[PDB]
Amino acid sequence: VEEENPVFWNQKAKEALDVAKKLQPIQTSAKNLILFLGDGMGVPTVTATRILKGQLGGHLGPETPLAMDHFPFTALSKTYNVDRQVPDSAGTATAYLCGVKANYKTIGVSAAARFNQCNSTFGNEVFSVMHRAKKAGKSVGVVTTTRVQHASPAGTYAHTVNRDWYSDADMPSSALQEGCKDIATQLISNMDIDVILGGGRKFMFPKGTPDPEYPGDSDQSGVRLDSRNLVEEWLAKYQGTRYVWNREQLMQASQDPAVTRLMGLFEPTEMKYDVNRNASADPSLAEMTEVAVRLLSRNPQGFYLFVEGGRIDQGHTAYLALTEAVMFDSAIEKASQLTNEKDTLTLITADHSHVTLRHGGEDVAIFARGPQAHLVHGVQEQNYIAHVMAFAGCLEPYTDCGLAPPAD
Amino acid sequence: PVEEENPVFWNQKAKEALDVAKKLQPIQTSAKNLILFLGDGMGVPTVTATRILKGQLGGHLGPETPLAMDHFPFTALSKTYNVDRQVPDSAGTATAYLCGVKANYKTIGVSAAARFNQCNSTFGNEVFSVMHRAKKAGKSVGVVTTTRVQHASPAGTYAHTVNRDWYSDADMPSSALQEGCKDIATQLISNMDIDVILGGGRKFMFPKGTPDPEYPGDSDQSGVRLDSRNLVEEWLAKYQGTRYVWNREQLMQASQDPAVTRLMGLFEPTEMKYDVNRNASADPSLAEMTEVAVRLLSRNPQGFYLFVEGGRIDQGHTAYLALTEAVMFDSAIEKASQLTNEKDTLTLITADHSHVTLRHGGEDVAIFARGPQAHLVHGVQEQNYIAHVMAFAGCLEPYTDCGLAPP
Ligand SMILES: [Mg+2]
Ligand SMILES: [Mg+2]
Ligand SMILES: [Mg+2]
Ligand SMILES: [Mg+2]
Repeated sequence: VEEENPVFWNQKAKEALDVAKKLQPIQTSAKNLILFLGDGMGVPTVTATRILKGQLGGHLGPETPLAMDHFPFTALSKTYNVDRQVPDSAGTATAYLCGVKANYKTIGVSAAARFNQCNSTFGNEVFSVMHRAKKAGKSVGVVTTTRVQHASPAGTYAHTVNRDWYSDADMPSSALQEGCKDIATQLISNMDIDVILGGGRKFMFPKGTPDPEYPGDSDQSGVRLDSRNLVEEWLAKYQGTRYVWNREQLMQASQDPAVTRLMGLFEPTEMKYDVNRNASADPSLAEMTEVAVRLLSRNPQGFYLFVEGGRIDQGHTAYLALTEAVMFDSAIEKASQLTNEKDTLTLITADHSHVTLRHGGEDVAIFARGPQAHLVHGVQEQNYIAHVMAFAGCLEPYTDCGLAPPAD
Repeated sequence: PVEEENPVFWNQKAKEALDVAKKLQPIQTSAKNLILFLGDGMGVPTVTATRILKGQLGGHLGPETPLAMDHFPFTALSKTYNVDRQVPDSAGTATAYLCGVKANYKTIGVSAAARFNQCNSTFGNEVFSVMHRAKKAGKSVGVVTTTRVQHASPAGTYAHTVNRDWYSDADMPSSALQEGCKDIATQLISNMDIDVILGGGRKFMFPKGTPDPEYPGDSDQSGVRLDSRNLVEEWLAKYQGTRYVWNREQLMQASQDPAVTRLMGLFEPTEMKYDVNRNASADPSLAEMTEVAVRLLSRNPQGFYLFVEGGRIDQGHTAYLALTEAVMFDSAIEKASQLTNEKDTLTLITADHSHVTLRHGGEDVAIFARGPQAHLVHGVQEQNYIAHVMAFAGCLEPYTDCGLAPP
């Protein structure tokens, strides 16, 4: 009935005009960089999530704002790969994580490399913003609901001509002989990663190693054929490392002063849909985000954090897809509470689009808040995301940013 | 493309985009001129497919080639829902982006207190468009469309009706006529002074049986009015300096005539032909109509308000008709960019609602903006925000006390 009065709509517009007038750009560099990636979360998925979140909280739906709807800056992102108008998660990851567009099914390599051709990797590797943040002395983290070896998180640390090479068991012998390394091996050896949280236990352990939560199921066991225990090798890199596999272990590790580096692998492969998770054994995406922020924020140089709501497209009955998107929105709100807008650049995007009474390759929305977030505007190529983040953090190739540091 | 295999190519392209974003400064004055370009059903997927087609037409691969709209500095997402429907129609949305209030499905220029097809619910529930308030402030006003001028989107600038289908008196029940309700065609000539009216819809303006000037042998194309009114002759008699045109040759001559100060061009009995099927000598393109409207409207020292609709984009959606209409719509935006200065002109590009390989409904749409106060177009907004940004930038009611410096 309030909606039948023109005064209600005029007041709602006057409120929106007041937020726009108060909006000022933050002209400093960013100390912290956060990228939230919604897998297959294009414009239609964002709309359906807003409706569902609204309805869950006792509202009609479309009028209720999500945590992302409060981000001041918006842009459209062109997602095409160099060789395909309709892209995949691997090719897009190279663009938003490394700053160069690439070929379909390849990770952290330029479009000079060729899918499934192992020799084409060498001399064609491209380095992520996360890699450059580590080089500048920042702490780095990767948080995902998929396996940590999946295309999107793998974009922060790996270089591969084939996204399906999760472990040595997935690779042809010709590729191994040519010097190619599986994604699980690259996770522990390419660079120092301070925080790794998600799924993918089975790719880290020798063939037959029983899973700690599913010891009676052979399908959940270790798969490696090189007798390597990648978790034990990552733990031995430095003092202060900790490996966790359940929520109870995760919670204690987050408050432990001796823990400076953390690896949490919560399932043999993908983490369960939030709707089906065991609340005592399995941490939510919001819980993993809070733990990563608490651990990464101790570094006075700052941090780079990648957060993926990775099962949104995988679920897309729609109910699974939308409840993952709602949990993804609550992980954004959680990070907004633990960080200050004056020193933290937060970006929200999708890698690619998903393919009544009150078919792929489409552009996706980019949302931004914090220092240099006003550079996120108009219609941009997807690789622009990595460059705005490098520029705001004064990371290579933008050490010459010319930006004033933030306060504190 | 071999250049695309080099990381240097992508790094240089992003360094260039960074320089443009850093140089981008807000224009802090009011706007003298206001232009709204509306793409019928031109959501995010349609914009992407149009970019590919326009690119390919000009000899490129497609997705890398910018559209005229891709050069707009400011972007926002628009929530399109009607008060009573999550999936909206063109009538309800028009009230939001043209009047600034969200309304009910199938109604035009009335608040959600009015009820569909209930004539008595109109009175006291009328809402006034930004176009109407621009005219009240002394600006010149224009409506350019590829649909009939009585269609839901253009009708949103001048009409108040509880039923979008009341194009002429022949469409209305006798009970609604007796209650004081007026058809859309009648409201076009009587509600307000409109300086420029270009599009289709000849048949709704003439008495029953009046042969169409272009299709005199087709009874389906003849006048339909039952009140014996010739609405074109009435509109022409309102002021001195008026001109009525029905083909391209007459439009071009009217455009070059200094004695023409007001213009009505009705190019088809109903909707204008798809640009791809038009007779280049008899039918003007959307870009041609836009140039004529801008040239005529820009003479007023107080400024102007112009509404431009690429109205057949969703109607065509084989896809080829839809996409070629969207390409012509992009060229009308480029044409207006050449004839106006961004220092005194606020231009907005949007859609009313969304449309329902080798190199549903109710979804949010993109809003693109350039000019004074265009930086207020940001984030995720309700669709009615478009009308308020435009009223604020132009210092029109209810923002006469805008507090903005003149351009
Ligand atoms: Mg993913
Ligand atoms: Mg578990
Ligand atoms: Mg329309
Ligand atoms: Mg004609």
